[PDB]
Amino acid sequence: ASVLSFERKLDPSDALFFSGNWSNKSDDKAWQPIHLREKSVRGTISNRLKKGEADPAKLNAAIEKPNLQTVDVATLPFDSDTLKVEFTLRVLGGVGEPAACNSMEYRSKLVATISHYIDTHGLDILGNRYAANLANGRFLWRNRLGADAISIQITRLSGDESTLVGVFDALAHPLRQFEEKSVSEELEALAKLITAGLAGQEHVLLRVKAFIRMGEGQEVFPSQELLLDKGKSTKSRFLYSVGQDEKAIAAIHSQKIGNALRTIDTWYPDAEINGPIAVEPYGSVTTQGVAYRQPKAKKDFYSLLDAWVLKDKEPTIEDQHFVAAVLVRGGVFG
Amino acid sequence: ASVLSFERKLDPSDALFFSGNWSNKSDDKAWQPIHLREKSVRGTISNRLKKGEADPAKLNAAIEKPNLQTVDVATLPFDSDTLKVEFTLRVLGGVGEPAACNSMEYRSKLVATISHYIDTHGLDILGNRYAANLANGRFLWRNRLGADAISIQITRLSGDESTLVGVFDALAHPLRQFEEKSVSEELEALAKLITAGLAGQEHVLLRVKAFIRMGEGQEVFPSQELLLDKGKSTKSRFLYSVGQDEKAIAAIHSQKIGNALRTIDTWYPDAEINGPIAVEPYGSVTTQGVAYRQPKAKKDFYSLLDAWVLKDKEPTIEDQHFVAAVLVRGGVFG
Amino acid sequence: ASVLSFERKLDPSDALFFSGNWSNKSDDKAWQPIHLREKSVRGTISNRLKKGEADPAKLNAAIEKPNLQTVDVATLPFDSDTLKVEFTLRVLGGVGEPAACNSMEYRSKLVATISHYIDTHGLDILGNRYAANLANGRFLWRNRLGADAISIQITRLSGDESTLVGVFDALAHPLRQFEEKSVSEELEALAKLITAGLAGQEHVLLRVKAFIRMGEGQEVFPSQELLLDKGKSTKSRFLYSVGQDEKAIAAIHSQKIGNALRTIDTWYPDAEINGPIAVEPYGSVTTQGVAYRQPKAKKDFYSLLDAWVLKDKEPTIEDQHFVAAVLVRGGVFG
Repeated sequence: ASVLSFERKLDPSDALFFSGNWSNKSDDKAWQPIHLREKSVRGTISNRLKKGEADPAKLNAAIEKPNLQTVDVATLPFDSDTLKVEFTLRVLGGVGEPAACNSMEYRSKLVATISHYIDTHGLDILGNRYAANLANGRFLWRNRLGADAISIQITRLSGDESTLVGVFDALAHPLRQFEEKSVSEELEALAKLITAGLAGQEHVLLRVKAFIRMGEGQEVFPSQELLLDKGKSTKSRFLYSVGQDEKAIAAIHSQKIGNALRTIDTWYPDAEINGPIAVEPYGSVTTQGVAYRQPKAKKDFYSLLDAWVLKDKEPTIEDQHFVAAVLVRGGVFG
Repeated sequence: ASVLSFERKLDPSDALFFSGNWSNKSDDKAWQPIHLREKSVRGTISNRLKKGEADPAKLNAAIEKPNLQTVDVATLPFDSDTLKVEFTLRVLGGVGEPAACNSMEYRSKLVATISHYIDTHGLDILGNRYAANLANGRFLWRNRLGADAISIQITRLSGDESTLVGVFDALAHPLRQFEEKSVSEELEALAKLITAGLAGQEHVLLRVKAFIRMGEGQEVFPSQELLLDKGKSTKSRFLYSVGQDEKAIAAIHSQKIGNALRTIDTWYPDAEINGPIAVEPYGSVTTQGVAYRQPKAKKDFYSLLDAWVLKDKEPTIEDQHFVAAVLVRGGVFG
Repeated sequence: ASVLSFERKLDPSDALFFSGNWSNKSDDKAWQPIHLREKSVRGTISNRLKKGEADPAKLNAAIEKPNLQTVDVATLPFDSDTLKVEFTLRVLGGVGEPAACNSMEYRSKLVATISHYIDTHGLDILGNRYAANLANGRFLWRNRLGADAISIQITRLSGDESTLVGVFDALAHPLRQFEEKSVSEELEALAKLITAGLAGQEHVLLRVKAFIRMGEGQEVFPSQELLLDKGKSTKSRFLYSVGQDEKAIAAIHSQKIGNALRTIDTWYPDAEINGPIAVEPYGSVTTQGVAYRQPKAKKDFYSLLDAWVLKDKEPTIEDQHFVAAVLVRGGVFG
């Protein structure tokens, strides 16, 4: 075939953690950054035991060996009760244009297939569900669980201009389904902004500001970084941070914020049982270790695209939406 | 096989130390924070000796040697007799939902059995005993011993509002049994609140303010940090603290506070002599280097949970209380 | 084998220096803190020389190089003739309850062994001998030598109220033996008070106020703080102080006060030849670099404790008092 490779058109930045009180969301200088700290942890024997271990003497022996570790932790201060998560989002047009492609015959029918898809059903639901996942706060991941209150401030930036698009209560919007009426005037302005940017009509740059009321001293949940037994350190858990040594700030990986944004695919076989999942070529969910959209039940990105392009096996309108959502997510495809 | 994880449902913050005088409990300004200090210690040869040597000559050579060390110390001022320990606690619903699950047929039967548990024997005992361990001050660890008077103020935090749940005399509540029929209305209000949170009905954020009258200038006991012989410092003992650099405040580790709340398990084989212990999959007790709840006796959390779910072997109702209590603790199980 | 550790049950605070005149001991606001000062000191070649160094020109040269140092110094004011030393003492029960132990068999007979010892010959003598070391002012250490007078006011505090246990005359009490049979009623009061606290009967909080008349402007003696070329200080002597920065108060280390309280061991082999010593597991004494109770002879703590507990070889009554005495000193016996 061809060795294509599309570029992501959703470009979120890392989301950095900031701490303050709830009554001062509008006051931008009222939010100090959250830095990582280290603390000692006395481990516990909690994993399933091996076949050998069984015997009470060696379980017991295991419990007396110290098992102590050091972990990263990020928390709100004793006097500040509200996490603040800020990141910018860039939506780019050109979703139908490959950035690389090795078969001249394959490129031609692809762009046509997408172009007329764009032409027919304007990719509004793509923008609508992206938009929705800003308003859910789904990109907060573990920080939304247990929140007293979550208010999300979205603005558009152009030059030196900021424009309030919307202030969404993340807990007033569903995570398991997408609202299809009566939405909101403010939500809808933001789905049309993202769709315009997806399409090419506008230059779109958003500034998200999520505010979670967690309670003084409460632990916040940045991303994890994985580099175990790196020599003398031998620290148990490492969190993610941005900005060099003392200044560095706790953050969620940009791609984790992205993974949340594209969790849209309600269009796969078991979609009513498992709710929405994140658009991936093979509808893979890493936690559950299973692939919705298996290749044998031809509903993966790949089988569908050849059908829809190489053979003109037109697919259903939702699966058509899905393969657009992969091209929006993008990635080397071969 | 099934591989799966559960996230904590009881979420206490670090517990920070403050100082002041017992009269001014209600005045929140009257409490200045406790910072760590360093002090020299001329050490003693106090450990058990090896083969080389119990010879008189080399023992005495060893005592001649200076053996000076530096240690962190936290203590009350010369003019302040009471230690304040403050922390907030969040209680999350969703006990039965695993955070990650490998096999979704195992999830189905797991969420099935736990949901049945919640409906039948409502998790009232769990919130009964978590509540108790707040009301008795078990979370004060070594700071409870010898206290003149411990008064524990607990309050519900709901957006901007703060409502007082109860003021508890921690020396009036047992640490070896959990109280019966006539609990107290204040304790009972609190135990309901924790189970509503455990059960998803309410958003519960509590603020524990614990006052221990100890006497002016008396040493207090934060957590320890285990970094012994790291660097040229040659420091004998590190203590735990939270907050930037010099204004950092001495603290108990959040997970030490949660070990206290989870000391509810009176359901293991020898419990009537040993007393309650903190919930742990293999019923482990680190200070005694022994694992109650051995796998030989199939009383460990895995024997229990496997049986209950894969083979529909109902365990004794106390043992059911235990694995539900493990599930709120959380861990990585598989 | 056992990996026990006992928490200390004698808990004195740091002792802080104040200064005033001898008439006003009863006026608490008539005493003002002693802050440390720096002064310059031109050194002197006073140590023993080393082969090479003994040549005349070499030592002659050694004399002429400045040798200039800075030292901390604490003194009474020009108008204030009396040093006042205040600390608070907590006495805890639970002597025979280890805070940690590894082998379940060892805890078993240990608690029985110690329990019975308490049951039989009650630890009155331990209380008597601590008691006396408050009354002889041993804890004043170098501030005791060459004093016009020494008045030690002891009170017990409970709640908001203080009861005068006694006013002792530390120079009318011996250091080198403990007084024979006939002892003051007030000393008797205090020895019963410490034993009740060691036993568990009462909550014991004492406030010791020692007054030493030494003459206007005289140098007082706090503990020493020992750091070796920490920074570019080149300050040869540092003393201990407690408090913020420049209103920190000269002090004796708490554990120095404690070591003086447990100066009770008249029970080693050479006890008539050397008098009392502070209770250490191997009867060590830092100044003399000697280990009384060497382990060759089976009179150290640990040889004794295994014999008395493991093999039921009960030891001499006086050495049983010692073994109990280490247990209230406490500390990791690894």
